Amino acid sequence: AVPFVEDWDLVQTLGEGAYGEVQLAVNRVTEEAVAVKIVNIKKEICINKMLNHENVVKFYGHRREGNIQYLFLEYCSGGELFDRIEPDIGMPEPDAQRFFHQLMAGVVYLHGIGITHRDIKPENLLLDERDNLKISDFGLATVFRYNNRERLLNKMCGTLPYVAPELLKRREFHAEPVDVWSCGIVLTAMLAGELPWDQPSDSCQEYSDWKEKKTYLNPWKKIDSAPLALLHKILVENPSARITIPDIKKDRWYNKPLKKGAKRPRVTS
Ligand SMILES: O=C(CN1CCN(c2ccnc(Nc3ncc(-c4cccnc4)s3)c2)CC1)N1CCOCC1
Repeated sequence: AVPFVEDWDLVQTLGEGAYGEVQLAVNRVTEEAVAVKIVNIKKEICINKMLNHENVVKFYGHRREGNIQYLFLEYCSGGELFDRIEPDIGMPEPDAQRFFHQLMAGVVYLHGIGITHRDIKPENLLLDERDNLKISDFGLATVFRYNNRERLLNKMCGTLPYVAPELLKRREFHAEPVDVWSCGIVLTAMLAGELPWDQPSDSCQEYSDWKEKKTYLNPWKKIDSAPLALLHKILVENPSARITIPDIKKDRWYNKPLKKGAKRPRVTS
């Protein structure tokens, strides 16, 4: 229709991953911003075409140019959740709760359509212009439910400090408690500004201390009793005993009023 509307200028590097790079693209005509992932890949596109939710990075389409694959994705101007976490501090509890609510909304959605992300961490949770959280990077994602039949997972996927202990100890495991666990590690990072362990193994002193309930130690001593009680339900070694998302939604801290709405303009007299 309108000339030049299909032209995008690649203006800045957003990250240089394993596959390739992510560029910020700006439309020559409209100045609309999109993230272009320049490159597992066939599955990532297939999974992305299934996604439509306010807390999931939108997929606009893809184009193949010989050996190069281009994925046009929602640009999140707020960057990574990772950058909002102050090292050894975390962030204000109300901000962490709001991001946690948004993360649960995204995960409920994905699980509802039978998709597991398998690599939830603050580097993959992006923020838009209004600080709304969006789950990104479906490179490691997979279908765990098809035709209402659950498929047990067996592939070692994810990032060690975020990974659930059953991935390291069992041949097969249910997909959903694995994503719930990584969400608990994200919550810990938001509230304490540190990861509790290198990996959830009995060989990890920090992991053993957590199972022994030594909450007078870091990162736990920095976390208020209400969010810490939720973490005691999420970070449970037995995935069958671990809290499910419907129950996280019933948690006392999850439902605690803490955060005021966005700073809206106001005047007096
Ligand atoms: O402007 C900023 C923050 N910046 C830091 C860089 N920002 C970044 C960095 C990386 N990525 C993004 N945005 C993205 N949107 C979609 C992305 C994406 C990537 C892979 C897959 N699917 C989607 S990445 C945004 C944009 C915001 N600063 C002020 C405070 O000091 C640090 C710099």
